[PDB]
Amino acid sequence: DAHTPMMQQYLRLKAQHPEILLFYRMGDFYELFYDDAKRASQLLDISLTKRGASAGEPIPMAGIPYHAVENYLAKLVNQGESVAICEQIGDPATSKGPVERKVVRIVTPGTISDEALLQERQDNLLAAIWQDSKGFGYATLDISSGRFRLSEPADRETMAAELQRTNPAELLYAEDFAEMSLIEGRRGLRRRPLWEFEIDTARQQLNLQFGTRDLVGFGVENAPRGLCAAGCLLQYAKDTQRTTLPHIRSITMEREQDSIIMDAATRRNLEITQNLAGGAENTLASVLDCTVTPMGSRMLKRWLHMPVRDTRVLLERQQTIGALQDFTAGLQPVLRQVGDLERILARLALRTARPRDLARMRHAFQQLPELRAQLETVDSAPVQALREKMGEFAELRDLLERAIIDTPPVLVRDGGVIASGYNEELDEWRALADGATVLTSKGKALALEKQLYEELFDLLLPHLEALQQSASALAELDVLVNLAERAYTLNYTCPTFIDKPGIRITEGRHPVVEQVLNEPFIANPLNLSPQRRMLIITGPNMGGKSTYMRQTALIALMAYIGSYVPAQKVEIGPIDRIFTRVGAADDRSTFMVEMTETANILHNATEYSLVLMDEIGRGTSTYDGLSLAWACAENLANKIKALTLFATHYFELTQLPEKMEGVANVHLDALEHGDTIAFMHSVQDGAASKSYGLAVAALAGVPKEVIKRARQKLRELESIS
Amino acid sequence: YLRLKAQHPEILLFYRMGDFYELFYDDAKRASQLLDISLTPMAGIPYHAVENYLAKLVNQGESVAICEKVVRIVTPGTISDEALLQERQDNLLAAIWQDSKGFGYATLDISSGRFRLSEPADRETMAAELQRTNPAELLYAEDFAEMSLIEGRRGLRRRPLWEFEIDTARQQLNLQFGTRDLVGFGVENAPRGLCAAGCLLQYAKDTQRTTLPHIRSITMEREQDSIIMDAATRRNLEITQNLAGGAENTLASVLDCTVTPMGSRMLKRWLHMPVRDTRVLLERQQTIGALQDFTAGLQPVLRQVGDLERILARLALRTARPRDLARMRHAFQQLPELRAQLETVDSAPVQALREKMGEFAELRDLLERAIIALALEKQLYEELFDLLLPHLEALQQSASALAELDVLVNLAERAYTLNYTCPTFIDKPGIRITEGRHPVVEQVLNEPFIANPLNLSPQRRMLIITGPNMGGKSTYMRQTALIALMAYIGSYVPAQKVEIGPIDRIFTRVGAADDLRSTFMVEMTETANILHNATEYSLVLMDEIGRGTSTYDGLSLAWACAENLANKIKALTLFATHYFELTQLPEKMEGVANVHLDALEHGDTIAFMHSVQDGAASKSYGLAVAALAGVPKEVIKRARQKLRELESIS
Ligand SMILES: Nc1ncnc2c1ncn2[C@@H]1O[C@H](COP(=O)(O)OP(=O)(O)O)[C@@H](O)[C@H]1O
Ligand SMILES: Nc1ncnc2c1ncn2[C@@H]1O[C@H](COP(=O)(O)OP(=O)(O)O)[C@@H](O)[C@H]1O
Repeated sequence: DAHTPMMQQYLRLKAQHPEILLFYRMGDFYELFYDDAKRASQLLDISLTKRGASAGEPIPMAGIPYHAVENYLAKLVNQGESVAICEQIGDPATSKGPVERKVVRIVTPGTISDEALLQERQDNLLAAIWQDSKGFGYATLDISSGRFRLSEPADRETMAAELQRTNPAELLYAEDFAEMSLIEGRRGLRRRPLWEFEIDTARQQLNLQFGTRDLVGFGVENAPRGLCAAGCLLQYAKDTQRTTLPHIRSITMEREQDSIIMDAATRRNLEITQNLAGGAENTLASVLDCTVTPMGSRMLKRWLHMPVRDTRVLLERQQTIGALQDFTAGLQPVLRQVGDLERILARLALRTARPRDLARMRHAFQQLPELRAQLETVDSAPVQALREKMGEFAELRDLLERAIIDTPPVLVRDGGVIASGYNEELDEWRALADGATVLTSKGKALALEKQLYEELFDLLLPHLEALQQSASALAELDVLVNLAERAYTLNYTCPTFIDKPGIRITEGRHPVVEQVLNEPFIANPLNLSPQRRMLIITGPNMGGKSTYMRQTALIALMAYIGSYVPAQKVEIGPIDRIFTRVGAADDRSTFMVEMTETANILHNATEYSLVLMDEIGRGTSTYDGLSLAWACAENLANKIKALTLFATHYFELTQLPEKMEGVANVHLDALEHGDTIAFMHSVQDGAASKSYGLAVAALAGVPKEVIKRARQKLRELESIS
Repeated sequence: YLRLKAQHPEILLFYRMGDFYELFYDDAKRASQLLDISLTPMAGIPYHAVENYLAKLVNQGESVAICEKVVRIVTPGTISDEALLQERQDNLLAAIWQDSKGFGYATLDISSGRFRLSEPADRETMAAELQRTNPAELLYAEDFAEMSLIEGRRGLRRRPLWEFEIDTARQQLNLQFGTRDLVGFGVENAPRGLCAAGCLLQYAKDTQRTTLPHIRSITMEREQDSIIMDAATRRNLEITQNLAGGAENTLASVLDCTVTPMGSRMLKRWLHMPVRDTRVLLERQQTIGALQDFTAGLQPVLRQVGDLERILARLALRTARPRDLARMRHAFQQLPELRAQLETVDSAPVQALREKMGEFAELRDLLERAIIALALEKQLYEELFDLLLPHLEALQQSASALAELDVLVNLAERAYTLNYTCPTFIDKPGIRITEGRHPVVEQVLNEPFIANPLNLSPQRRMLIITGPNMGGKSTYMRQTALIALMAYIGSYVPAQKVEIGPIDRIFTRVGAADDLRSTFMVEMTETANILHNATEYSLVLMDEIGRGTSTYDGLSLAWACAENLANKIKALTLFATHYFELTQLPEKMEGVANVHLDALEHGDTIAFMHSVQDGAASKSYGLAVAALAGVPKEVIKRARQKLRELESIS
């Protein structure tokens, strides 16, 4: 009663969502009040003012222009701040009371579909997490693509590997979640009510959204813990969008058995997309990525993060890439003009697509027939299958050309989007507007343009499933064409898959180093087999002991993304997990951090695992480090029976081949001719018994007695041993 | 212009052509690359903003001549302008000349008038001198054989051979000083150094186009009269600059709350040149103890003094500005109150320092009368330079006392705040410390620093440091060296009591070197340097020594390095060694004693005690750390089996 009718309406609207900020449309500004005005002034840096106190109560107020809202939304999403958007639904002149305002959408870091808020080559994801005594249910939704996934990771360590791989911009969780260490520090962190994670409500909700009576159609019925998170995520997405989500037409279970399980730590060391420094330079992706479209880059980045294990999918991709290699020069320019179809289709599905997006959609439709013509000559069963999957949609292109001008404006607010004569009534209203060169006829024309603009979505709504299938094939083709182009330019050769685990490489060249090094990369062959599983690496510092191992792992990863390899020939055996340990500096004390990942390597690793221990035995006491690494390799080669490329400074771990089977010493050797040392960066058998250090002692010579005394001591140490 | 450029063709020239000093041909190309000004060949920059571009070029070590006839040559060595000078870092100018007998190295601090000379015996000493001076500019002769030391230095200048003739130098140095014989400064018996001095004096004269009366003396820096720190040791102790190149977490950052930048520079010079004579140190300590009671009163008055030493040199060069004169008159106003506070103090050096500062009351009256139209003010300071010239020698003595007093007061304030106690000097070369506290970490760490005693003697010369990483294995040795260095600067020490023995050289080989000369080559180069130039009076701090890529290879080198350091060199050492095979040295070699910092393990928590004790931890914090975030119990058990095997075989 004390509040004026406009504030009474706002107070109830804020009461619906009191834990999140709200943008309330008034005139041309979204006004924030009281505590919200205070927070906005702190982050958006907008002036905090006070709304005039006609009621008498002070109302702290802040306002931002509607046309520049996206910039403020970007600032909030970086801070992980959820914001609700509310708009005037009724016409204010007709409404005697405050105009009926409703929350149109809730902008949350997870459900941002606006292109302005999305990095082009990075996928945005929304996920929720739930904990049962038995295990954890983790769900993920790519709202920007409609891609929906689910998983049930067995333990806390798996939860961390999944959380880094997904890197969710927003994470939902429950008040009862016990392990708050993993949850804390995540951006856009949300706590939720217990009732949202009920299994029965989820079973009905998922079936209703899909339209399928049984989730058995997607093989998710046997995993209830994950479904509970999915239902909350689906409800949260439905609540955040306030609309149906037809594009989210399927659920998939990401099976640990069907993919290479890379620990979060291995991912940072490989520098797959982001370096240890946090840069996007010297990455495996930049060397492997010269793709024309962002959709292809994201699919490539997803492929890198999720290497597939099934042989059939790999054999299908390689044959296609080899066939496409001849036409790659013709294919790359046409695919560039396709545009961001996957995000454009999701915006169309949400009815939030803009005319510029529609121009790219029709433009992609124009590129499809030429692609079909070039693909028809290519003789491969998958290439023809991809050609069929794209579809024609020529009638829809004709409809779009008829219903949109060739170069449309960004906003439908000012019109001039529909091509003339699509609607005889539209041209009739436009004729009155051009007659002067009438405000009611201008409004009639604009409202008709908006009504037809809604109809354009309705015309394309039935084919949305086919259009989504088309975008899946086009991005899929872009990756295959790029891998062929890179293979032709960087002389990559296809690697055969063999039944037994084991990697054999000939003339192996590390991809990132060879591209970024002016001096030639000296290539080295490597062999891993049931017998050649363990290689101890020794040699001079700055001798690239670390790079030799990185080359093998990146080659092994590339083999499982289905691409060619920077070697004359590669032979690869099935691999379940890739483990990497590199101890370089304190992050827990350095040794504690080194031990934590190593403990994980000692339990998780299995016969199909590839391990890359580096600088192990960095134990502060030489006796202490020697005891742990010597046992760690022995356990890695006695029970785990994994493949390892141990990089060890220790010269006492070079006696392993005599004591243990499967170990083989290999050393990168720097040559010394006269008084000059050279870095060969090449791999040779065994190790340099007389280290470069004695010769280095002669360079910038220490007193001759001192160098002689060392020779006496080195002879004494080896002889006593 | 072509004739003017021909006179100095090896350096850039600013040619006055309106505000824009127009540069042409190759000079225009270089200016476009560095000043980032568009190349049109010709380039130009405004006369009023010349100082900003000069600063950009000086950082790059590019000498520039200024012509209006060349009026002056602005070179990185002779930058007297305050805008081009870091307030708390010394700027120097030096030349180097090579004879078959040895090398002659000269240095001139143009910003103080302090002129020094030396004849280092070999190439390794030249590098130590070059880094200590860090000369922003270095002059050398076309015949110089060892170009490895010269190349990579900023402001590198090649010079004609005739400039390095001994006869011209003997006459030139005598003429500038006005003394018939250089025997008055004891430099006559060192001709190789004098040749460099003459070129440097001529170069300074050529660069300024004027006489240099402030340069009234030359001194021979005798290796016997100072502690000789090698270039590498200086980078590791982070005395003024950290390994990262920052000015943070430095011994200077903790020891420097000086009220005037001159005091910081004098402190930095004292740190860079520790004195060996006991009398100068006993004089300083008695003064600091007497000042400790009045430190609170002394600090505010000394802050108002200003940068007198650089102001006097600018006054001497006739390049001082009125803002500097306001600080000079202000310092003159502060002197009587200082004399009043110092008069009550009962100490022989404090009264001697009081006499050295003097009154200069007539000069203060003249300055108050002559300072509160740029041409009129410029005329005024030029007149003032002439008036203050006869007393310039006394004023230079006054700035030496004022900066010296600021250092003693700052050290007393630090002593009062951080409970520093004076260290007595002993004839025998041994360092005994009680409740020793490392200065930097106790001043940047929230949790309490745990202090530890250390003993070094003719018998306790070598200490092997072992124990956990992140256990301050490195910090303990750094604490002793910084204390030993601080004892020879004459300051109090962060401990209950310190006893110090005479030290000729401080050598350090800090570890963790992963920068490419390969890393191991750089590592042995500094070790080779120590084992050739170390003596009985040397204090050595090998750290992470024996980081040979092959553990067997590194073990032979470090084990031998220690044996040579304790059989012939007989120096004092604080070896920090990861190797647990160097813990057997006390049985094998006399003079070695094991000391270890051990993080304790009680229940499921590790505590960083940072406490020093005799012996070493056979069971490392790592076996306990293996239990935390536990590896499979069999794996940790297998390490115990191996740890028992490794120690038992030894
Ligand atoms: N095969 C190679 N051919 C040529 N240069 C190489 C090769 N491998 C490495 N390098 C170079 O040598 C350097 C070695 O650095 P790094 O791999 O960190 O050495 P280490 O692992 O021995 O410490 C690399 O930065 C790279 O420039
Ligand atoms: N007495 C002390 N008590 C607690 N922490 C300390 C103490 N002395 C130093 N530290 C802290 O512990 C750290 C140990 O790391 P670091 O000095 O790199 O180890 P190390 O000297 O073995 O290389 C120091 O950097 C400092 O932050």
